[PDB]
Amino acid sequence: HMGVRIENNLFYVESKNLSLIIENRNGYLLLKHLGKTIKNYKGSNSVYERDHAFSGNPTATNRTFSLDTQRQIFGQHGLGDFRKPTIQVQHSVTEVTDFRFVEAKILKGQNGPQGLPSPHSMDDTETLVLMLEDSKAQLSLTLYYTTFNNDATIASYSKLDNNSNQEVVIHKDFSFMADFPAADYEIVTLQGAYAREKTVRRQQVEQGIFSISSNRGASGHAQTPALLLCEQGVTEDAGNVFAIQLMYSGNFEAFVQKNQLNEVRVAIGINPENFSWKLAPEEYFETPVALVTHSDQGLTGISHESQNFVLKHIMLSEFSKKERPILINNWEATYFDFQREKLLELADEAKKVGIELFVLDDGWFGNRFDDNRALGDWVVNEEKLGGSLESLISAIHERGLQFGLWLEPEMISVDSDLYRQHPDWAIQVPGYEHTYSRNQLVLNLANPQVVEYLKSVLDQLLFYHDIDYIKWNMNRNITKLGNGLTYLETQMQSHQYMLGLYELVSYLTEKHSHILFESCSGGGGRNDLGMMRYFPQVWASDNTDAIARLPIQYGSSYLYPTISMGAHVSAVPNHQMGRMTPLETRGLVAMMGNLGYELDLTNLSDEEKATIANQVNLYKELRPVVQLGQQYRLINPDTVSNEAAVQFNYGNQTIVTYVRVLSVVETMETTLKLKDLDEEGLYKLQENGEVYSGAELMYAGLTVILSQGDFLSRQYIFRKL
Amino acid sequence: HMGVRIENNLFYVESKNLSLIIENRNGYLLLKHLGKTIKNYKGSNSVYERDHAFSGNPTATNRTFSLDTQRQIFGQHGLGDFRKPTIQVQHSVTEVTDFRFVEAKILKGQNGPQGLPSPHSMDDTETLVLMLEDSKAQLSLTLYYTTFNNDATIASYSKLDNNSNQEVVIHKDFSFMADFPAADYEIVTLQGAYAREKTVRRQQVEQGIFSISSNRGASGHAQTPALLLCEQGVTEDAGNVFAIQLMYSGNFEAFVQKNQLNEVRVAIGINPENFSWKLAPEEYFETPVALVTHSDQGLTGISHESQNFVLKHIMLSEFSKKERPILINNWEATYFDFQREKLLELADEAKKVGIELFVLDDGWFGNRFDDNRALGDWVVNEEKLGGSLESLISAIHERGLQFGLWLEPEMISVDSDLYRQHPDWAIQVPGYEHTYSRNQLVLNLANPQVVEYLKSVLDQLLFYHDIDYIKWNMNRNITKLGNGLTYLETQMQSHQYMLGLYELVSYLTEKHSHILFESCSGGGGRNDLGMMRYFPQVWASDNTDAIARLPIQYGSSYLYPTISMGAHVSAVPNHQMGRMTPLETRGLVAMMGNLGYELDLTNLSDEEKATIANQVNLYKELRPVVQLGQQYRLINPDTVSNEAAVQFNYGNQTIVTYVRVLSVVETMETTLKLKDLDEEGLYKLQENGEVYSGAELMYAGLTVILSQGDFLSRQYIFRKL
Amino acid sequence: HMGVRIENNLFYVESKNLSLIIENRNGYLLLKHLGKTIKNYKGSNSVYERDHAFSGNPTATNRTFSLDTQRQIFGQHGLGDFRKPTIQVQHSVTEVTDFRFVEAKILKGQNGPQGLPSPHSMDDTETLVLMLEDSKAQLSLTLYYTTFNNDATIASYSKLDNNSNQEVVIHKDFSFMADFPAADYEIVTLQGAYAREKTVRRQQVEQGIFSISSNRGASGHAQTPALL
Amino acid sequence: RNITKLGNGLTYLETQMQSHQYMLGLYELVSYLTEKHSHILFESCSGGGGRNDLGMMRYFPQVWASDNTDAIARLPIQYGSSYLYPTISMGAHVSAVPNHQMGRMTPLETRGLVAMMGNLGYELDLTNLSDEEKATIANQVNLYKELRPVVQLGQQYRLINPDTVSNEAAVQFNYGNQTIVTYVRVLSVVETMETTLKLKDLDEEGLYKLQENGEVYSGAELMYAGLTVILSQGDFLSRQYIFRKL
Ligand SMILES: OC[C@H]1O[C@H](OC[C@H]2O[C@H](O[C@]3(CO)O[C@H](CO)[C@@H](O)[C@@H]3O)[C@H](O)[C@@H](O)[C@@H]2O)[C@H](O)[C@@H](O)[C@H]1O
Ligand SMILES: OC[C@H]1O[C@H](OC[C@H]2O[C@H](O[C@]3(CO)O[C@H](CO)[C@@H](O)[C@@H]3O)[C@H](O)[C@@H](O)[C@@H]2O)[C@H](O)[C@@H](O)[C@H]1O
Ligand SMILES: OC[C@H]1O[C@H](OC[C@H]2O[C@H](O[C@]3(CO)O[C@H](CO)[C@@H](O)[C@@H]3O)[C@H](O)[C@@H](O)[C@@H]2O)[C@H](O)[C@@H](O)[C@H]1O
Repeated sequence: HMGVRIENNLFYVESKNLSLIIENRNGYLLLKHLGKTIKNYKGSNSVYERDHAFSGNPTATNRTFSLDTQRQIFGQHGLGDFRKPTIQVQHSVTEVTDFRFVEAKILKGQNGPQGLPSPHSMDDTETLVLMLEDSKAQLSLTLYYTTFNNDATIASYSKLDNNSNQEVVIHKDFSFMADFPAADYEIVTLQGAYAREKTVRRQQVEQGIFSISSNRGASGHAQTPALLLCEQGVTEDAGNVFAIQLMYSGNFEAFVQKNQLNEVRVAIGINPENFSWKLAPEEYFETPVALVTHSDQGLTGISHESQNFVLKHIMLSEFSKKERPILINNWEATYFDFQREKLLELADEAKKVGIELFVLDDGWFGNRFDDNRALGDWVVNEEKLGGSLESLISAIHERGLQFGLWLEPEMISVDSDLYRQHPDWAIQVPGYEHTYSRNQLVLNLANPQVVEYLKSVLDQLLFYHDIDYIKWNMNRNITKLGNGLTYLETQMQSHQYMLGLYELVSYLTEKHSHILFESCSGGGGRNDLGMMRYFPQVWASDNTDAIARLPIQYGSSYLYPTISMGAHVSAVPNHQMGRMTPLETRGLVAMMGNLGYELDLTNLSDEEKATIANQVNLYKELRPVVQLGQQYRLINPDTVSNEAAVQFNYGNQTIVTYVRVLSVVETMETTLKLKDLDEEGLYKLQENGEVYSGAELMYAGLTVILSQGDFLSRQYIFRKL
Repeated sequence: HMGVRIENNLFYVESKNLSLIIENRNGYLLLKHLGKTIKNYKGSNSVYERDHAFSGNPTATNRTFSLDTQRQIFGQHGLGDFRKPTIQVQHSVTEVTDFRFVEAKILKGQNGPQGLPSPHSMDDTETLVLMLEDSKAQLSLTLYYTTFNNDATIASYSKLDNNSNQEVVIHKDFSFMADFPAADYEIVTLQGAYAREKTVRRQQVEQGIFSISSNRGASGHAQTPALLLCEQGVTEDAGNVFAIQLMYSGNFEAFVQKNQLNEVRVAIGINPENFSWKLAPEEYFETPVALVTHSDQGLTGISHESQNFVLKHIMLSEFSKKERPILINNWEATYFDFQREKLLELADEAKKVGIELFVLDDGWFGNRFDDNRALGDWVVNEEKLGGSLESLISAIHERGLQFGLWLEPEMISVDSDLYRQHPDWAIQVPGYEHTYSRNQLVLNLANPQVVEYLKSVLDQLLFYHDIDYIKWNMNRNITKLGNGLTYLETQMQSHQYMLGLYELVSYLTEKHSHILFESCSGGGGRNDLGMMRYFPQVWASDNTDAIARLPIQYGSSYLYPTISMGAHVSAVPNHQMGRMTPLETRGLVAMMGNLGYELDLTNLSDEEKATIANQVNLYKELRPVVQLGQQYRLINPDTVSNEAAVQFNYGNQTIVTYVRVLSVVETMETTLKLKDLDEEGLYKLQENGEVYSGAELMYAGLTVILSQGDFLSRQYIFRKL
Repeated sequence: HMGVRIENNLFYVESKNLSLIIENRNGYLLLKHLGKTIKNYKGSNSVYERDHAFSGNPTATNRTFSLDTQRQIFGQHGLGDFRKPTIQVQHSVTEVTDFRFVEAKILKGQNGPQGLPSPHSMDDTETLVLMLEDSKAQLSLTLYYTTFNNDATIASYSKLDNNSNQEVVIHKDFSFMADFPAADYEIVTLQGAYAREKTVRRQQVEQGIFSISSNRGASGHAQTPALL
Repeated sequence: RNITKLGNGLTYLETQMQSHQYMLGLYELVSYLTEKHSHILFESCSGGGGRNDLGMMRYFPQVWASDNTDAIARLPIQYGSSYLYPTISMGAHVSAVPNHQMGRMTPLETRGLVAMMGNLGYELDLTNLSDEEKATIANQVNLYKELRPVVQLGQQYRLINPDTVSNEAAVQFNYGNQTIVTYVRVLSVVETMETTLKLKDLDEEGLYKLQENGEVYSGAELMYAGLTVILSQGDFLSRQYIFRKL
């Protein structure tokens, strides 16, 4: 039985196979258990209350009760707990608060912070509402924990109300925190860099503080809003994992602190850096939604739990189970140098190879002949497109292709009519020169006039044109914060920017819900669950190299479903890596993602065209298995591995893709075992027609054979009889 | 379905959840699969046949078939395979053989090598019989693989027949071998030293050869006949483990070889060192029984599989499920300095504290007043015992105690009547001085007159005395091999010694099957599955320190059931470690084994006597849980751990023992989670009366509380309601 | 030879067997070398200036110069460097500063911050004085680096002057910072607890941020002000 | 204790300044008193080592390294406390048994040798000791009066580090013609070969006379062959080697 229960001084938040059990101890909230379901909890793992030196107390005479030593669900500074705090509010002459539990209620169904991306499909949910007050400061803090009946995830956020008659300032306000008992732990995060997105990192939890954070105003290429606290020795197949993640796309922090007693705190939320929030009397602030997800089935267990929750409760219902079109994108194909003739020729060739959607990338607007001007000027360049966009779209439609279009709405070039008309719309500091990045500036989406302008321009574009797909790029990070009328308003503008972005994209995606929107940020610069609430796919990386894509895809699909993960077959030598790879390998690697194409089809040989047509035919078959099926990592492409292998199961279909990076010699063949088959099931391998029992494939495995050479790949295709 | 199947050129050896599948390829036997059950095996994991440089071939024209690269079940040298061989026979001018498969048959039921310890309770077994011949050398080699219907174990041994009319000499003859596919592996072994027996060692498999071996003529304190080849990253709870073990108590070797292709060979058997075996025409040689055991449930999985197989098919049925008596042994209590008065006083005190069995240790025979004489002279010292042994036994019986007695039959002192009468009965080399060890010599049990003498003397002792228990010690290793009439006979004497030992102990244990025989060798110097066939318990270590016993018990029960594992509460400061430990801890540590007592009860305070009486009462309750229940390691006492914890489940009873070695300060309490309970089960903790669900105990766990101090312990006792 | 030297656009801070060599590049201060003595430094280990994606620039047309990628001796936020900053001052509506090197001087002998514990026996020392200004905010930041003739140690601190006619607020102001070239590193710290003081901890440097800190108003039992 | 409840400012900003201003106040106070009374030896303390840093060591030339006075628990504490700070700073006291923090019996000899790797004092009720324990202490004091310059003024060399896995600690001090080495074993071991302990930073050709046996060893022998370290059976045993360079 799942949902929320209040039983004496215990609160039980009960999702599928995951419980959070909280005790009200005289107004203090104690984390008793987070993990697998326990009913009738007695307290076997209660903290032993001891006099711990230099750990102080709320009363004079009791040295054994200390907030420095109790396991909690939110952290304050100044009351004796010296671990990193997750709520800190300035009021009058202090930033000490003492929030005490006052009242609990339970909600059913849809529930979340206003103006921030939050779970959908919430009919079968309950939400625990923990109302806390600081009587002296006349502030309220309300904690929300929501259950899910179909996933081992709990969602959380808080609301802070100013009930005083002075201005108060929020300095810290995270979305989730948990104190875990002293034990050995490891952590997994996804970091990396541009063209190396979502690099999977694993390390031992050590005394002190480890953190990942973005202060770039976007979540960023080099860190994802996720932190996995793992049982020592976790594998792909076994051990406990708790994943904490944030549905937010701006500045964030995730941290793990191991204190002086070996206790462990984890939290995620809005980054304290670049953040303060003024609340006038009666005003309130709600945090973005955090998620805590659990598996006892190792890292593959947590992947599945996280992917399922995303598919069911984050990604738009309209698209979460809808096969995505195989596209052609002209970007690497032509860059800025194109016109109508070239576009339709490319469309002609895309149609012949069975591609479904044609995306017109950067360069169609203003005087955008390079990347040094025109952002902000969303006016069709009818000269370059050889007539109206409407006439181009009709042409593409008449050739049997859906039509897609690139935008970068959050940006403005100095050399643009927009900047000439409104220079104050850029993020900037009075009396400081701009900082430039790809020779462009960022629009101040904390300015409601900016948001209004973009809603108008884009609504016009989408209503007057028959566009099937949008690619929403964002190609620099935020510098020179100084647009506020006060310092405090500047401190608010980075979060207000996000609120502005979310108002904009929720509006357009809702008002044009037939359109498939793909998010982008020089690839995976903002590939997080805030964006995935509105954009059901994402351009995973500007790196389109088949081999460099291996670790990128590993990380990009670690917590997010494969269906989200844009992957394109591109030209050789590869533009980022300067590398030759087989077209077969480029194909098989992209087919582990959401397949498209990004190269000049008009310049290929007859043979290369035929190969591509075969790849398209193959993927039309594999697409449901890849996009709708269950993913199993078999060999992980890490820093030392020479191999990658990923399996997908979907009903009677099982496929396995294998890639070897460097050629080897006098090295015995790898044995590759499949996972999650029926032992007694019979599996017919397409290439040789041989029928193998599931037990054979899982416990004996495939001897993997390759010729001599770098970057070779193969695929095994099975049908269960 | 289990047993043996022959299907075209495949042989299937099918135990419970474990299969060995062998292919006959033109007379060569190939290991196709060893692991979880596969029916209808097709060969997904077949070796890819390739020209591998410097890997030669049985025919000129086919460079892709090589015994250097095929996975096999026995290894020869000289035919192109350069991995370590497991059969090597000298005949005429060569030690090249080429055994080729000729015929297979299947046996049902009881089956094993003559004169060597082998599995019992074999009604539900089948044995694959693979008959091989070398036509040129006129030798036969027959391989036996036996299934078990109730355990994931396969047993193996071989028989080598000389069908030629010349003498041949066996140089190498192992009992089991398997070639495993290139992959990452770790190995676990039990090594250590005297007073540090069965130290659990784990390491990475590396290119080259790793081995453990004894050349001491006994398996030895410092290595056990076991090797566990483990999946990379195996835990207590998860991953594949293959344990290979040997039912032999003499010289052995276990090895893992990683060859030039990354392939892995493992084998166990009689050590080539100190071994050669002459076969005259018509003569044959059978190897000791090896076992291969499998679990996919980590190291606890393999512990359970190994323990269960030992309990059901090795340890004597008469004792395998029989609670063992709590004993007093006088050895540490008095050493050699005792007489009748002291013995009966000790018996009186043992009776008052509820002890069940009184063991008279070394010093009762010949003129054994120290350890410098009298071994070999098994004549009762009626002066020291204050009358006949019969009169002592009656006295002990009348006090309500069973009676036990120490022997060391395999040994002879220079200063003895035995040595004065038969100096040639000692193992020795003509013209070399003795090598001494504890100032004694080893009897040559390869001499049938020695075996006859010991059968006679011991049969007399056991038939004319009402003895309930025997402790069979053996206190040195074998030096100065030179008793043969030829070099070859000397090379045979170490194995013949074992054959002599096994003839002796199988005879006496069978003829006096009511007696509980406990094996001993300065503690755990010969604690192997050869001995455990006849001796259902073993003195695990001369080290009786509660704390030093932690790693010893960990290893001693790793593959062997707890019931086998002698453990005694002894005096402080401890005689081996020079350490004070709490009597409570000595008690709780010994109670994780087969409990007895070894200290001078007559010299204890009234309080210490009362404590012991309480310990005895407690263990009378715990005994079935400990001896008959299922063992779960919760915290392992290794080189870095500061803790040990072991759980036992038996029906409605669950107990957990926890020990902390060094006192800690400002360190959060350990959280100890129980295993293998019913989630919905209700578990009443004896000490506080609180009722916890199995889910709570398994997923939240116990906060473990201790006072300040070294070597503290506690026990949790649960009853399932 | 030890002490401080100014040579064209290089500053050399030279203690016994330890040098800090700083380059003034158009007002930006670059850490060229920290480690064993080098005279006549040419720049073998200079940063290669490359267009690094999402690493922005103080001018529109030069994408290869970025404070996100240059090795520095103090860190600001808002000018394109996104690494953790060590100076951050609120003034008017912003906490963006842009301190630019203006002038260097050299002191001899005793020198240190007023009211804070600082080295003694300083007769054989020299101190590099790097005067930085943010003309817009009308703030000065002055960096001090002091040599020792008998020890491989350099001492550092800074002075921040408000030359504006409004109140300003310092939010961050660390005492030393160094950017080290990509390589494998380990760190040693002294942590522990009450009754377990100064426990020696060693670990691998990993992507992300590791920190020890006290917010107890004393340095504390569980962390020492040291990082190796 | 540590600081809680910050709110003494007339404004929020002044509260935000009070923690640093507190330190400025502390330093004004201690610089004043230590300067005005510079003959006095001031030892800093904070429930032991709660504030053992180089700010304090500017004014307080020694520090109470830890409230933990257990000889064995002191091993990792001293390792860290002298890692970057000189031994002379590092207060260490021989205390009573069972130890008040650890609840542990340790030999008085070991308590002595461990404290003598620091700045030695005593912290137990001397009036309640046996005649024998008093005599031992008098011998320890006599010994340290000799060792004090070597320990406090000499060069420290860690030979075996007491970490989480080590069962041993060993620290050497060189001072002119004097070299001492202290060795401690935590848990008793059995059937384990003796440790070989090599000394550091000696003259290869120098001749080193070991006090306990009178044997003369070259520096090369002590550095490259090393001492076989012998102990009886038992926990928390220690010994000291004392050398004079001839
Ligand atoms: O402008 C369209 C483009 O926007 C995003 O990528 C921006 C990316 O462009 C630049 O690099 C090149 C072309 O000069 O583009 C590819 C990467 O796609 C590179 O191999 C090549 O250097 C800039 O140099 C980068 O700073 C910048 O990140 C979007 O992600 C692309 O898909 C495309 O739509
Ligand atoms: O002789 C009876 C004795 O035999 C086995 O142990 C032999 C063991 O005895 C010696 O050591 C002492 C007594 O001198 O006995 C204990 C160990 O039990 C030691 O603490 C003490 O040194 C020899 O020194 C050893 O070489 C020898 O191994 C048997 O295992 C004992 O249970 C006991 O029956
Ligand atoms: O008050 C004098 C004391 O101050 C510092 O230590 C304070 C220490 O005292 C308490 O603990 C006890 C006595 O009750 O003292 C020893 C430690 O010295 C402990 O074994 C025992 O529990 C408090 O319980 C602690 O919170 C507190 O830290 C100073 O460091 C001492 O040298 C001494 O001067």
